[PDB]
Amino acid sequence: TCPFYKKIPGTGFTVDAFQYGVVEGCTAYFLTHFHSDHYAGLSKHFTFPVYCSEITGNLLKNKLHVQEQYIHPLPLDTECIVNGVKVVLLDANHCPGAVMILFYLPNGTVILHTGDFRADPSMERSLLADQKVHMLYLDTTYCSPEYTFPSQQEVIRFAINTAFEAVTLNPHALVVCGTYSIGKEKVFLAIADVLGSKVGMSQEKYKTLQCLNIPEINSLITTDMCSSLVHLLPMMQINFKGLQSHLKKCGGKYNQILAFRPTGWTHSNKFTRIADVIPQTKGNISIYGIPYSEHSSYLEMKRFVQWLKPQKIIPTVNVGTWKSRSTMEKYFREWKLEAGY
Ligand code: NI
Repeated sequence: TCPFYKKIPGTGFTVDAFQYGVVEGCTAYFLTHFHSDHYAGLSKHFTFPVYCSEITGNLLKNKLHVQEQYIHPLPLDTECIVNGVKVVLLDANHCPGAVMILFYLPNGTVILHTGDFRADPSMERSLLADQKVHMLYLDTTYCSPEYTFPSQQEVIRFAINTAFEAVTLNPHALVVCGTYSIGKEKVFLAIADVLGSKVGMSQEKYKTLQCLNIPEINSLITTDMCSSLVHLLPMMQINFKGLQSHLKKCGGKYNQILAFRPTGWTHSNKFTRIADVIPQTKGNISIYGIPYSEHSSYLEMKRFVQWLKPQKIIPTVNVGTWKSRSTMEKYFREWKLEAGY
């Protein structure tokens, strides 16, 4: 059964609630983004209205074969009416197509559901600036002060500089980047741009990327692995055994691998600066873990909430343990006392 924090009171709506069967009272199912923990349950046999972004609806139709008549894509930054209720979709700064949803309830209550997001000051100048928000359904993934990480721009600077140096020293080095979901495309696109290469990948991953409205994409990606010196592999293959095996398949074209695993946070964040990150090495294989996050750090999350000043916060992540819930509630109260709302 569907948990309360996936239900929008005073509507017939749910958010990211496709794994519970037919939800009683639900007239419209919203999907914030195409990540499996959130779409779990959708397929060609789904026959209720799904509301989402254009990019998300391309993925639903092409990857999961949801029939077109049930996909309701909405433009961003535009007031729309769904089953009698005004809604707006806003960019979540998460993966491609990911949205936050503003609901304007018939009784005057305003609710923001962030989906998954990486808070940014640029959100302080969207349509959120224009009215009060009463209830916030918040992505609390990294809601603890230990979770610090660098800007996405610092991380990509590190990656491009690392790759360009390695391949200029050894033109027979191959670069490999791990992936298992959409998101974090900048990692492999920025490294291929500095090297003058396309990114090579499986037909299944190429298909996924072609749903994303990324500009000039036919110019940056390919299924012809032989023509590319940046390859994408599944995340599970980014280890010494998997990479040794891949290097064998390349037929003596290459004699070294430099590989990147874009994780979110790891405890090497609490001690070490990005500039100071070093790889794990075995023979002619090196593996870099880089802290490229598509979720808010603690400080970014606190700044957003202290700006928005909601009356009530409902966490949507880390809600399964009493210790996690009590921790999060204590920071919410600190934030409110410090800012004065
Ligand atoms: Ni996500």
